[PDB]
Amino acid sequence: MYGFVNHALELLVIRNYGPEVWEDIKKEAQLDEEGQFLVRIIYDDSKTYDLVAAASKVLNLNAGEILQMFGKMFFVFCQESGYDTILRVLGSNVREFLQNLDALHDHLATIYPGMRAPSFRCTDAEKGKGLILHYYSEREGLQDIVIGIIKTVAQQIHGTEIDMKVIQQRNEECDHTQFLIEEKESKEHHHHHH
Ligand SMILES: O=C(O)CCCCN(CCc1ccccc1OCc1ccc(CCc2ccccc2)cc1)Cc1ccc(C(=O)O)cc1
Repeated sequence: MYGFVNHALELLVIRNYGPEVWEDIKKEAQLDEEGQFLVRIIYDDSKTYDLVAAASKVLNLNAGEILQMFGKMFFVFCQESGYDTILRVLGSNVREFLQNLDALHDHLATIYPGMRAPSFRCTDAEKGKGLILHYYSEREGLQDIVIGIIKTVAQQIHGTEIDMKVIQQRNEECDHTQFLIEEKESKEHHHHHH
């Protein structure tokens, strides 16, 4: 886990709960000696999962909850910072966001060096209302992060209600985690009333 999102995780606890609560969890995650949280440090993914596991005790909010509220915070925080860059990159909307993921992979890497491995595909399961996001990554439980970001930019920006559910989990049986995105444009396009 690169220090950017790792520091954003720290940020989540400090802001929404409190700095006092943060240091309590920091004790439990056995990360009392590690408070750098810088982008080039690259914290072990294990330390991130164990961190949220500790937060699941103190906050009582389970990993899935923390990861989703992380995505929510991440979006609103960036826009709150007043960075107009979020309005330019990723088209500032769900559709562009999804397909521009690999775009920031290269574009933002030129500014912040560091190996970023993107392996993902988006093919609908013969329905349209079911984009199968083929997510190839070892952090299978980091799925809720995607959920918390994508749904937020969808209905809040584009006004389109979409839901992403994990239909396949990376394990020994399957090297890939698959998501299904059910987009409801019938909420907007099917308003033939006046
Ligand atoms: O496998 C995985 O995790 C994902 C594999 C696909 C690439 N993955 C997309 C995540 C993503 C998925 C869906 C939607 C939006 C997403 O982007 C959210 C996002 C993530 C990170 C930053 C800070 C960037 C930064 C990094 C350093 C300095 C400055 C800026 C910004 C925004 C990016 C990524 C790559 C490697 C690592 C790692 O290795 O930890 C972690 C994440």
